[PDB]
Amino acid sequence: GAMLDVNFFDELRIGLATAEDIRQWSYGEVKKPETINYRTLKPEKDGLFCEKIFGPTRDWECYCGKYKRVRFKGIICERCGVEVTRAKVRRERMGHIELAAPVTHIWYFKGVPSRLGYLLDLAPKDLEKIIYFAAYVITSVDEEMRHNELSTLEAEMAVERKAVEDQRDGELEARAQKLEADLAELEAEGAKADARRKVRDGGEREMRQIRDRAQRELDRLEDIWSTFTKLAPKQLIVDENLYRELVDRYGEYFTGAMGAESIQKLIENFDIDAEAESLRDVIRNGKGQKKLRALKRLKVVAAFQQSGNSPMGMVLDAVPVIPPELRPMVQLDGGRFATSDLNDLYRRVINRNNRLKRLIDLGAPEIIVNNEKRMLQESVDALFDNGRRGRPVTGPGNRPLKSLSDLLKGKQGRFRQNLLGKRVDYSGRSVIVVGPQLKLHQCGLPKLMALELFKPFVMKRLVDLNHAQNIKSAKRMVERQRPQVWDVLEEVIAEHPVLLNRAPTLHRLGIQAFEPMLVEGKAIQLHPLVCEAFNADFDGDQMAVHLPLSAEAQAEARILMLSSNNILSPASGRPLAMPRLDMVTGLYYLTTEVPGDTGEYQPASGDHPETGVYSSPAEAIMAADRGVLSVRAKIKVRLTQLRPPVEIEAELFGHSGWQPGDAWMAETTLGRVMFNELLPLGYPFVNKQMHKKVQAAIINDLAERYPMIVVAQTVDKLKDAGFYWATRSGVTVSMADVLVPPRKKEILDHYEERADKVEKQFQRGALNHDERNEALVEIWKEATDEVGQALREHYPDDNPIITIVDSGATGNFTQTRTLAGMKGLVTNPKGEFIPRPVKSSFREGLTVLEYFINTHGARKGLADTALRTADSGYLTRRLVDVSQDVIVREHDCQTERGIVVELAERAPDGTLIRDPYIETSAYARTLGTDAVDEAGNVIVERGQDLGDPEIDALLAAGITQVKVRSVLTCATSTGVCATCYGRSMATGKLVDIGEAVGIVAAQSIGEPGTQLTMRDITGGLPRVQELFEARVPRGKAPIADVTGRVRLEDGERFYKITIVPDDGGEEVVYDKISKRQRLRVFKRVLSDGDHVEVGQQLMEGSADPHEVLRVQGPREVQIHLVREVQEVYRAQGVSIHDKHIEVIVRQMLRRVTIIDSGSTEFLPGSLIDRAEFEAENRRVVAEGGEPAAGRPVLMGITKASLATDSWLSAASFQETTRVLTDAAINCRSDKLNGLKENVIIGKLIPAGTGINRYRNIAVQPTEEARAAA
DNA sequence: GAGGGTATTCGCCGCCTACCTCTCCTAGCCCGC
DNA sequence: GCGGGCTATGGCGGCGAATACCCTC
RNA sequence: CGGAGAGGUA
Ligand SMILES: [Mg+2]
Ligand SMILES: [Zn+2]
Ligand SMILES: [Zn+2]
Repeated sequence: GAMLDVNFFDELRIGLATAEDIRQWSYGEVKKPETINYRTLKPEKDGLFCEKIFGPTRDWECYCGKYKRVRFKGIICERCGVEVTRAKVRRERMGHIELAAPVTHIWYFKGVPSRLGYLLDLAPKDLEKIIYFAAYVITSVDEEMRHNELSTLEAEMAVERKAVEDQRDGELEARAQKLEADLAELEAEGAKADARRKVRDGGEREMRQIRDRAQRELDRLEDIWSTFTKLAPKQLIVDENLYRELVDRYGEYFTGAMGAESIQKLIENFDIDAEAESLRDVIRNGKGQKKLRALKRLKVVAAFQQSGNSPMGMVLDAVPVIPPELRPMVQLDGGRFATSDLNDLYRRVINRNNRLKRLIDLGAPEIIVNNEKRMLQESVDALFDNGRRGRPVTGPGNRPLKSLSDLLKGKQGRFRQNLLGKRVDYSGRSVIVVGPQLKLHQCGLPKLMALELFKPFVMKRLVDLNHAQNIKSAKRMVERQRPQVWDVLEEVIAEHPVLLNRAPTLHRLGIQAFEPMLVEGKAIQLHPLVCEAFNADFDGDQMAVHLPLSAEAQAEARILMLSSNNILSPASGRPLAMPRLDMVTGLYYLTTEVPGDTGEYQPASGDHPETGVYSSPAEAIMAADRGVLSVRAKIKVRLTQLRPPVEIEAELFGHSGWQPGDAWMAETTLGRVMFNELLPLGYPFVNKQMHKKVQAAIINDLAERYPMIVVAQTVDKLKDAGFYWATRSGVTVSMADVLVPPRKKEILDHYEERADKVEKQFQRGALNHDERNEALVEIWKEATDEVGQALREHYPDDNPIITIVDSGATGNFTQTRTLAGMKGLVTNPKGEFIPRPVKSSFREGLTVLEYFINTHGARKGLADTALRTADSGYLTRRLVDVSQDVIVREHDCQTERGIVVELAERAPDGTLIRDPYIETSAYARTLGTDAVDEAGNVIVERGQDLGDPEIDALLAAGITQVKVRSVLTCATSTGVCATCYGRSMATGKLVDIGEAVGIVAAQSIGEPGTQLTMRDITGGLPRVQELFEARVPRGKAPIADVTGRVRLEDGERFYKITIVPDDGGEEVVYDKISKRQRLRVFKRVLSDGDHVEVGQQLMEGSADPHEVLRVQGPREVQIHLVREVQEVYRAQGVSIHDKHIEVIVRQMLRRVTIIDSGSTEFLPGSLIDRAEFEAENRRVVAEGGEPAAGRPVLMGITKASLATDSWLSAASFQETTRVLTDAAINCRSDKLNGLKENVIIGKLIPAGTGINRYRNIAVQPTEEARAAA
């Protein structure tokens, strides 16, 4: 269509190649197994590197040397025949090898299921035999002629049997004569009875051999007759001698072959329409396993029938050769060439082909020719796919060779190593250190990495400033680092953003744009507030740097990816540039009020006026800096620049506001005034100790009420204040600080008494081993709890350890107990607790045995961590693949469908208790209906963001359930609409019209995978994997299918649960329920003669998703899946808004399984898209309707991803060979429309700034401004 | 012995990302100089 | 006689398809 | 700079 390519691509088609196509591609033939000569270091002729086939090896030159200049352009050499052109042509031209005998393609023969077996209706073993010269196949038979001659041939063979039996009977008459002769021979004298019986033994044993000769020789003819008369095509006869007898006796009436040519002949004499009709008949009728087999047979046959693609492409007559420059051969140090894997396989094929050609041409016995044809078949099979059948062809050192198939498959294959990832210029890498003087939009770049990243700009500016007359001098001056290159560089790098990236890039914020400022050293200086977003630390971490060049890239960096614009987590909406650790400690210390502090406010004592009332924060600062006042002391100041609180302002100023400049009296500490002076001017006074939660709330309110620049400035000021006041807080560690509980020994002795009593009871046989272990474990768990409580009580409130823990800076009190009080129980390598337990804290010093038994759990955790980091990436990749085509396309579909959120179910006694999990179920949603309470007016109008004010008003009105718009019910044909999706968590406003929400959902779900521990019912990452894969859970618990009472029965290893419906139509029953599983408690535990709902889960465990869909429909399975995934993630304290899971689930319920084909062409049991199914049914019903029938189906993410309409997106995900071989048979065309496909073909992705409405915007100066010029 | 219904076993597919340093790629034997 | 080139029984889970064992006609 | 193996950092 477009030869090389050149853009304006419209479709990419794939299909089988016939011998004609393969011979048209080739520019020549390879018929000599010679690669390159050593003396002249030139390719040979008619080899794998010939310059007369693949192209010249030197630009505008000939192997002849006749023409070696551009003037001789386009002329084919008259001496050597090599065309004169550029050397790059060797990357394009291909050659072919003309096989002496037909060869089958291994993909369509060995790949399970065998696509030749279904096509020809032959078992895989029959193909294995016929193709590898071990059996004979009847390619043809003559029926009418042989039927006519059957009557005569019957009599002919009857006469021939007459000859056999009559010769036998005459020879037996001779045997009888010899028998009488022997009788007389031993009767002429006195012989022995054993002698007579011996002559009879010999003679009559050879007469029994006469009878057995009749038997065997005539059964030979009977077998010949039976085989010949009933023989039909596609019959395999072993014992070549039998076939030789058949052909010799009946040369005509049939034709038998052996090898790939036999299969080629069979395919040639094979009509497709008749077979398709026969299979359709067997499908419409018959039933049974025959119908199931006919379904697959018809799949393949209709695939080969619908298109103009003959099935004769499976048998090869020519073999294409890849261009040489894509399979080059290099030389090790010294000049010794090491062969590539492809070259060796090509050489083997060529050798075998030539030797077989010689053997056939010179004439030879059939055995030798057949053996050589088999050895050529094997070599050609190994070329395409080495190791599929038989032992892999191994090279030096016993390692299998890399075939042509290996180039396309695996993590090191073409796709996932070269098309989905690249090596890019204008990038570097170095270690990262903390720069506390930077700003959120700034980074520090060494003054030796910038000089290399920004080289061309520096050269341009040097030439412009007349520092270098030309480009070469500027280049060399840059390479020599003259003192002025730095002066020009500082100007060059100004206002040019830089992209920094840390691996692994779990989520979106792993790449952010900053502004470069040159620093001293060789490390990168990273602002402390982006570490959580990058998940970076300063113990040896490294990062990469990228530089966008073009104007669009710079605009994207400056607006989309700038760090100061990305403060909130896209997954949940919580801030990520919040202070942490040292900043939290400093602010927490600053905004504290310690009673009885220096300079504290004192009421009037009756002799002197009040002490501690100041007339301005300036005077308070003066007093503090004079040592008379403490920053953490309660004072009464007179504030005129801080806006008063809500209550104080309401009761003091009222009116409209405080109108900056007014004065009011505050009773607070100096530190809190200092802190509130950091917040925006209009923010009401905050008078509280700044726990991490309080700071988080302040930052979130700022984000949701103010512009983002205000938030950035506020966080920077808080950073400065915290880093200043952490140094003065006085937090250090010494063994004097690590206090020990005062009465640890008493508690340990008290519980050791109980342990001893349990041990003595065990000794007296009162309990077994497990009971003793359980009792000891409970005793020691209680002991550890008491020790921890005592330790918590003992510590003062200003201890550095307790201050750091309770400040929210980092850590938890379990570590404090381990350090000071006691470590307690430790786990065996199995996972069970050691009943000892460990009894010394790390302050005292564990003994040798305690340390050794601690090492077990110490190592098991690291091993599990490695396993989990391995497990999570696969799930993330699968999620990204399944839902990569979900993009916001419309502003509003104006539908009315919606879902209902629990939204604070009412209390029994009467009260509105808020549902704990409401932030991830109601916020950032738009109402699909109006909210009316107690016949009142609408509280919230349809189409409202439903934020904090809205939810608070709804709760105040007294309504528990509301209907909201969701992606599960969007009515857009392709993609979701903005209103159904709702608010964008990162931006805080309605999502844009080019938002790729599928990838955001995938990264949000997969990023907190390592945190989610991998801990017989699955309860972690395996549980998530089986939920998203829609597999049978494990502890599958039956679910009712019709409401009714149950006659519960009790038995060992089985429980009979019968569904007695209220209607009484029929009773379902399950008797295989093992006694190990419990009975679920619904409404009291499940009991005999108890009515149950339709979807109630009788037993305990996990329900299978495929049955709830059958019983309760799609909505119920959707809510079930969302609830299960949310439960799994909440168990580990991770918050993910339900819209991401809703996107993922929506991508899993998108098809319908077909039942009745009707006038429609859908085959029974196939998975068909719902939109296409409905469209086809509606089209058909117009004209004498015979609509097809379908049912909802649930698919896993892997199947849903491999059932794509693009054969290029599925081949880059998994199972490249199977996808390619099926697509080639179905002759699928790829309409390139998607993120992955456009990335692969190097075209703008259809999302974000690549949509038509954005990429095709027009700009011009205004008329007024144009005139003002 | 073929049919239809169960079990049973074997083969294939999958198993995170980025970066740094260091050592080695046949053996036999037959022909040629 | 030595060098160079040519040839010749420590993964594991899921899943499906190719095939053991038993009642029926 | 193509392959195989060994060790290591986040
Ligand atoms: Mg680190
Ligand atoms: Zn020439
Ligand atoms: Zn919609």
